[PDB]
Amino acid sequence: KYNLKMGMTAGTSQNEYKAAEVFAKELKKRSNGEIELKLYPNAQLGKDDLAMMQQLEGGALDFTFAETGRFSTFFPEAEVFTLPYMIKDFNHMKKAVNTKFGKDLFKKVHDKKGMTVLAQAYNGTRQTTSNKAIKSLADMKGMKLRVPGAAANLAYAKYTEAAPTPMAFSEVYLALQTNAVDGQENPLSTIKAQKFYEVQKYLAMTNHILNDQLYLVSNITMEELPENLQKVVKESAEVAAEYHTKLFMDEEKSLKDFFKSKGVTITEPNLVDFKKAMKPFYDEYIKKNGKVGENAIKAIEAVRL
Ligand SMILES: CC(=O)N[C@H]1[C@H]([C@H](O)[C@H](O)CO)O[C@](O)(C(=O)O)C[C@@H]1O
Repeated sequence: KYNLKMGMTAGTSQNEYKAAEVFAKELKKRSNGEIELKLYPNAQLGKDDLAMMQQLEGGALDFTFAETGRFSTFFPEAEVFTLPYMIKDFNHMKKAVNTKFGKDLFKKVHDKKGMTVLAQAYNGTRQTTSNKAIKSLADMKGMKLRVPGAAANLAYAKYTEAAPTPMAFSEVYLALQTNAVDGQENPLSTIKAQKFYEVQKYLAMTNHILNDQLYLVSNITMEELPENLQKVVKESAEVAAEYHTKLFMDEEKSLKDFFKSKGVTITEPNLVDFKKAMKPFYDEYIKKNGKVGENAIKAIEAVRL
Protein backbone atom coordinates (compact mmCIF):
# COMPACT_ATOMS: atom_id res chain seq x y z
CA LYS A 1 0.00 0.00 0.00
CA TYR A 2 1.22 3.48 -0.92
CA ASN A 3 0.62 6.11 1.75
CA LEU A 4 1.19 9.46 0.05
CA LYS A 5 1.22 12.97 1.51
CA MET A 6 0.06 16.30 0.10
CA GLY A 7 0.94 19.65 1.64
CA MET A 8 -0.65 23.04 0.98
CA THR A 9 -0.80 26.58 2.37
CA ALA A 10 -4.58 26.82 1.96
CA GLY A 11 -6.83 26.01 4.91
CA THR A 12 -9.52 23.35 5.16
CA SER A 13 -12.20 25.97 4.47
CA GLN A 14 -10.80 26.87 1.05
CA ASN A 15 -11.56 25.47 -2.40
CA GLU A 16 -7.99 24.19 -2.77
CA TYR A 17 -8.54 21.78 0.11
CA LYS A 18 -11.97 20.70 -1.17
CA ALA A 19 -10.51 19.84 -4.57
CA ALA A 20 -7.60 18.06 -2.87
CA GLU A 21 -10.14 15.90 -1.05
CA VAL A 22 -11.58 14.90 -4.42
CA PHE A 23 -8.03 14.21 -5.60
CA ALA A 24 -7.41 11.87 -2.66
CA LYS A 25 -10.84 10.32 -3.22
CA GLU A 26 -10.14 9.62 -6.88
CA LEU A 27 -6.73 8.17 -6.01
CA LYS A 28 -8.13 5.65 -3.53
CA LYS A 29 -11.02 4.73 -5.83
CA ARG A 30 -9.05 4.22 -9.04
CA SER A 31 -6.26 2.33 -7.25
CA ASN A 32 -8.56 0.00 -5.29
CA GLY A 33 -7.14 1.22 -1.98
CA GLU A 34 -3.48 0.82 -2.90
CA ILE A 35 -3.02 4.59 -2.85
CA GLU A 36 -4.17 6.58 0.17
CA LEU A 37 -3.47 10.31 0.26
CA LYS A 38 -3.24 12.30 3.48
CA LEU A 39 -3.74 16.07 3.26
CA TYR A 40 -1.61 18.51 5.27
CA PRO A 41 -3.14 22.01 4.94
CA ASN A 42 -2.47 25.41 6.56
CA ALA A 43 1.23 25.09 5.66
CA GLN A 44 1.89 22.75 8.58
CA LEU A 45 4.76 21.13 6.67
CA GLY A 46 6.67 24.25 5.69
CA LYS A 47 6.75 28.04 5.55
CA ASP A 48 5.09 28.31 2.15
CA ASP A 49 4.69 26.81 -1.33
CA LEU A 50 8.41 27.29 -2.00
CA ALA A 51 9.30 25.15 1.02
CA MET A 52 6.89 22.38 0.04
CA MET A 53 8.00 22.40 -3.60
CA GLN A 54 11.55 21.84 -2.36
CA GLN A 55 10.25 18.87 -0.38
CA LEU A 56 8.93 17.32 -3.59
CA GLU A 57 12.39 17.43 -5.16
CA GLY A 58 13.82 15.42 -2.27
CA GLY A 59 10.90 13.02 -2.41
CA ALA A 60 9.94 13.73 1.20
CA LEU A 61 6.61 15.16 0.03
CA ASP A 62 4.53 13.57 -2.73
CA PHE A 63 2.09 16.30 -3.82
CA THR A 64 1.69 20.07 -3.50
CA PHE A 65 0.15 23.17 -5.10
CA ALA A 66 1.87 25.96 -7.05
CA GLU A 67 1.08 28.80 -9.42
CA THR A 68 2.90 28.72 -12.77
CA GLY A 69 4.38 32.16 -12.14
CA ARG A 70 5.76 30.89 -8.83
CA PHE A 71 8.37 28.98 -10.84
CA SER A 72 10.07 32.34 -11.41
CA THR A 73 11.99 31.64 -8.20
CA PHE A 74 13.84 28.89 -10.07
CA PHE A 75 13.35 30.07 -13.65
CA PRO A 76 13.18 33.92 -13.75
CA GLU A 77 11.57 34.00 -17.22
CA ALA A 78 8.50 32.23 -15.83
CA GLU A 79 7.51 35.47 -14.08
CA VAL A 80 5.63 36.49 -17.23
CA PHE A 81 2.83 34.14 -16.12
CA THR A 82 2.22 36.27 -13.02
CA LEU A 83 2.95 39.79 -14.28
CA PRO A 84 0.17 42.19 -13.18
CA TYR A 85 -2.63 42.52 -15.77
CA MET A 86 -0.80 40.18 -18.16
CA ILE A 87 -3.23 37.26 -18.04
CA LYS A 88 -6.76 38.23 -19.09
CA ASP A 89 -8.79 35.16 -18.10
CA PHE A 90 -8.37 31.44 -17.41
CA ASN A 91 -8.78 30.55 -21.08
CA HIS A 92 -5.86 32.88 -21.77
CA MET A 93 -3.95 31.20 -18.94
CA LYS A 94 -4.66 27.73 -20.33
CA LYS A 95 -3.33 28.75 -23.74
CA ALA A 96 -0.43 30.73 -22.25
CA VAL A 97 1.06 27.64 -20.60
CA ASN A 98 0.56 25.68 -23.82
CA THR A 99 2.82 27.97 -25.83
CA LYS A 100 6.30 26.66 -26.68
CA PHE A 101 7.53 28.84 -23.81
CA GLY A 102 5.03 27.33 -21.39
CA LYS A 103 5.71 23.77 -22.49
CA ASP A 104 9.46 24.33 -22.19
CA LEU A 105 8.97 25.65 -18.65
CA PHE A 106 7.12 22.56 -17.41
CA LYS A 107 9.75 20.45 -19.18
CA LYS A 108 12.50 22.29 -17.30
CA VAL A 109 10.61 21.92 -14.01
CA HIS A 110 10.59 18.18 -14.67
CA ASP A 111 14.24 17.90 -15.70
CA LYS A 112 15.84 20.30 -13.22
CA LYS A 113 13.47 20.60 -10.24
CA GLY A 114 12.21 17.02 -9.95
CA MET A 115 8.54 17.96 -10.21
CA THR A 116 5.92 16.89 -12.73
CA VAL A 117 2.93 19.06 -13.60
CA LEU A 118 -0.14 16.81 -13.57
CA ALA A 119 -2.97 19.29 -14.17
CA GLN A 120 -3.82 22.99 -14.20
CA ALA A 121 -6.77 24.57 -12.41
CA TYR A 122 -8.23 28.05 -12.02
CA ASN A 123 -7.52 29.50 -8.57
CA GLY A 124 -9.31 32.83 -8.87
CA THR A 125 -8.40 36.40 -9.79
CA ARG A 126 -6.92 38.57 -7.05
CA GLN A 127 -8.65 41.68 -5.72
CA THR A 128 -7.84 44.25 -3.03
CA THR A 129 -9.42 44.74 0.40
CA SER A 130 -8.86 47.65 2.78
CA ASN A 131 -10.19 49.53 5.80
CA LYS A 132 -10.59 52.59 3.58
CA ALA A 133 -12.33 52.93 0.21
CA ILE A 134 -10.24 52.52 -2.93
CA LYS A 135 -11.96 54.34 -5.80
CA SER A 136 -8.80 55.48 -7.59
CA LEU A 137 -5.07 54.71 -7.77
CA ALA A 138 -4.30 57.65 -5.47
CA ASP A 139 -6.27 56.10 -2.59
CA MET A 140 -3.75 53.27 -2.19
CA LYS A 141 -0.90 55.74 -1.55
CA GLY A 142 0.99 54.85 1.62
CA MET A 143 -1.38 52.12 2.76
CA LYS A 144 0.21 49.08 4.38
CA LEU A 145 -0.83 46.44 1.87
CA ARG A 146 -0.10 42.86 2.88
CA VAL A 147 1.35 40.73 0.09
CA PRO A 148 2.81 37.22 -0.16
CA GLY A 149 6.58 36.87 -0.56
CA ALA A 150 6.41 37.08 -4.35
CA ALA A 151 7.99 39.71 -6.61
CA ALA A 152 4.85 40.22 -8.70
CA ASN A 153 2.68 40.93 -5.65
CA LEU A 154 5.41 43.09 -4.10
CA ALA A 155 5.58 45.10 -7.32
CA TYR A 156 1.82 45.57 -7.40
CA ALA A 157 1.93 47.08 -3.91
CA LYS A 158 4.99 49.19 -4.69
CA TYR A 159 3.78 50.74 -7.96
CA THR A 160 0.37 51.55 -6.46
CA GLU A 161 2.33 53.66 -3.97
CA ALA A 162 1.25 51.29 -1.20
CA ALA A 163 3.71 50.01 1.41
CA PRO A 164 4.51 46.34 0.61
CA THR A 165 4.16 44.37 3.84
CA PRO A 166 5.18 40.73 3.24
CA MET A 167 3.99 38.15 5.78
CA ALA A 168 2.76 34.56 6.04
CA PHE A 169 -0.75 33.66 4.85
CA SER A 170 -1.73 32.27 8.26
CA GLU A 171 -0.92 35.58 9.95
CA VAL A 172 -3.07 37.72 7.64
CA TYR A 173 -6.37 37.74 9.57
CA LEU A 174 -4.85 38.89 12.87
CA ALA A 175 -2.82 41.55 11.08
CA LEU A 176 -5.99 42.91 9.49
CA GLN A 177 -7.93 42.63 12.75
CA THR A 178 -5.36 44.59 14.76
CA ASN A 179 -4.89 47.04 11.88
CA ALA A 180 -1.19 46.14 11.74
CA VAL A 181 -1.71 46.32 7.99
CA ASP A 182 -4.33 48.43 6.19
CA GLY A 183 -5.35 45.72 3.74
CA GLN A 184 -4.56 42.49 1.92
CA GLU A 185 -4.73 41.08 -1.60
CA ASN A 186 -6.36 37.81 -2.70
CA PRO A 187 -9.12 36.25 -4.87
CA LEU A 188 -12.76 36.56 -3.77
CA SER A 189 -12.95 32.86 -2.88
CA THR A 190 -9.98 33.17 -0.52
CA ILE A 191 -11.43 36.34 1.00
CA LYS A 192 -14.64 34.50 1.88
CA ALA A 193 -13.07 31.21 2.99
CA GLN A 194 -10.54 32.91 5.26
CA LYS A 195 -13.24 35.40 6.29
CA PHE A 196 -11.13 38.47 5.56
CA TYR A 197 -14.38 40.36 4.94
CA GLU A 198 -15.07 40.19 8.69
CA VAL A 199 -12.12 42.51 9.25
CA GLN A 200 -12.19 44.48 5.98
CA LYS A 201 -14.87 47.11 5.36
CA TYR A 202 -13.93 47.61 1.71
CA LEU A 203 -13.27 45.60 -1.44
CA ALA A 204 -11.77 46.94 -4.67
CA MET A 205 -12.20 44.99 -7.90
CA THR A 206 -8.61 45.50 -9.01
CA ASN A 207 -8.29 42.28 -11.05
CA HIS A 208 -4.51 42.66 -11.15
CA ILE A 209 -3.25 39.06 -10.94
CA LEU A 210 -4.89 35.82 -12.08
CA ASN A 211 -3.92 32.72 -10.11
CA ASP A 212 -3.82 29.25 -11.62
CA GLN A 213 -3.09 26.12 -9.59
CA LEU A 214 -0.76 23.32 -10.65
CA TYR A 215 -1.11 19.79 -9.29
CA LEU A 216 2.54 18.88 -8.72
CA VAL A 217 3.93 15.42 -8.01
CA SER A 218 7.42 14.41 -6.91
CA ASN A 219 9.49 12.68 -9.60
CA ILE A 220 10.74 10.30 -6.92
CA THR A 221 7.14 9.54 -5.95
CA MET A 222 6.17 8.68 -9.53
CA GLU A 223 9.29 6.50 -9.74
CA GLU A 224 8.17 4.54 -6.66
CA LEU A 225 4.80 3.73 -8.23
CA PRO A 226 3.94 1.02 -10.78
CA GLU A 227 3.34 2.40 -14.26
CA ASN A 228 -0.41 1.74 -14.10
CA LEU A 229 -0.65 3.62 -10.79
CA GLN A 230 1.22 6.55 -12.34
CA LYS A 231 -1.62 6.76 -14.85
CA VAL A 232 -4.10 6.67 -11.97
CA VAL A 233 -2.30 9.63 -10.38
CA LYS A 234 -2.40 11.59 -13.65
CA GLU A 235 -6.11 10.93 -14.25
CA SER A 236 -7.03 11.64 -10.62
CA ALA A 237 -5.38 15.06 -10.78
CA GLU A 238 -7.23 16.01 -13.97
CA VAL A 239 -10.55 15.11 -12.37
CA ALA A 240 -9.76 17.19 -9.29
CA ALA A 241 -8.50 20.10 -11.42
CA GLU A 242 -11.84 20.40 -13.22
CA TYR A 243 -13.68 20.32 -9.89
CA HIS A 244 -11.07 22.78 -8.60
CA THR A 245 -11.72 25.12 -11.53
CA LYS A 246 -15.52 24.93 -11.24
CA LEU A 247 -15.40 25.85 -7.54
CA PHE A 248 -13.70 29.21 -8.10
CA MET A 249 -15.78 29.93 -11.21
CA ASP A 250 -19.14 29.34 -9.52
CA GLU A 251 -18.29 31.47 -6.49
CA GLU A 252 -16.99 34.43 -8.52
CA LYS A 253 -20.46 34.57 -10.10
CA SER A 254 -22.18 35.52 -6.84
CA LEU A 255 -19.53 36.42 -4.25
CA LYS A 256 -19.88 40.17 -4.77
CA ASP A 257 -23.50 39.86 -3.65
CA PHE A 258 -22.43 37.91 -0.56
CA PHE A 259 -19.92 40.57 0.51
CA LYS A 260 -22.36 43.44 -0.04
CA SER A 261 -24.88 41.69 2.21
CA LYS A 262 -22.22 41.51 4.92
CA GLY A 263 -21.86 45.29 4.81
CA VAL A 264 -18.71 45.35 2.69
CA THR A 265 -18.53 48.30 0.30
CA ILE A 266 -17.40 47.16 -3.14
CA THR A 267 -15.65 49.70 -5.35
CA GLU A 268 -14.74 49.31 -9.02
CA PRO A 269 -11.96 51.84 -9.74
CA ASN A 270 -10.78 52.60 -13.27
CA LEU A 271 -7.98 50.15 -14.00
CA VAL A 272 -6.17 51.95 -16.83
CA ASP A 273 -4.25 53.87 -14.16
CA PHE A 274 -3.46 50.58 -12.44
CA LYS A 275 -2.26 48.94 -15.66
CA LYS A 276 -0.12 51.96 -16.56
CA ALA A 277 1.50 51.97 -13.12
CA MET A 278 2.74 48.40 -13.63
CA LYS A 279 4.87 49.34 -16.65
CA PRO A 280 8.15 49.80 -14.72
CA PHE A 281 7.83 46.20 -13.48
CA TYR A 282 7.49 45.07 -17.09
CA ASP A 283 10.67 47.02 -17.84
CA GLU A 284 12.13 45.32 -14.78
CA TYR A 285 11.23 41.87 -16.11
CA ILE A 286 12.57 42.64 -19.58
CA LYS A 287 15.88 44.04 -18.33
CA LYS A 288 16.39 40.95 -16.17
CA ASN A 289 15.44 38.34 -18.77
CA GLY A 290 16.47 40.11 -21.98
CA LYS A 291 15.23 38.83 -25.34
CA VAL A 292 13.90 35.70 -23.63
CA GLY A 293 11.57 37.90 -21.59
CA GLU A 294 10.58 40.03 -24.57
CA ASN A 295 9.67 37.02 -26.70
CA ALA A 296 7.82 35.39 -23.80
CA ILE A 297 5.59 38.44 -23.40
CA LYS A 298 4.84 38.58 -27.13
CA ALA A 299 4.05 34.85 -27.15
CA ILE A 300 1.57 35.11 -24.28
CA GLU A 301 0.08 38.38 -25.54
CA ALA A 302 -0.79 36.61 -28.80
CA VAL A 303 -3.14 34.06 -27.22
CA ARG A 304 -5.23 36.50 -25.19
CA LEU A 305 -8.28 36.54 -27.50
C1 LIG B 1 -0.19 27.47 -4.05
C2 LIG B 1 -0.05 28.54 -3.04
O1 LIG B 1 0.67 28.37 -2.05
N1 LIG B 1 -0.78 29.80 -3.23
C3 LIG B 1 -0.66 30.88 -2.23
C4 LIG B 1 -0.25 32.15 -2.97
C5 LIG B 1 1.04 32.09 -3.51
O2 LIG B 1 1.96 31.79 -2.49
C6 LIG B 1 1.39 33.46 -4.11
O3 LIG B 1 0.37 33.86 -4.90
C7 LIG B 1 2.64 33.36 -4.91
O4 LIG B 1 2.60 32.57 -6.05
O5 LIG B 1 -0.38 33.31 -2.03
C8 LIG B 1 -1.54 33.36 -1.16
O6 LIG B 1 -2.60 33.78 -1.95
C9 LIG B 1 -1.35 34.39 -0.13
O7 LIG B 1 -0.40 34.29 0.69
O8 LIG B 1 -2.12 35.39 -0.07
C10 LIG B 1 -1.92 32.10 -0.60
C11 LIG B 1 -1.90 30.99 -1.50
O9 LIG B 1 -2.20 29.76 -0.79
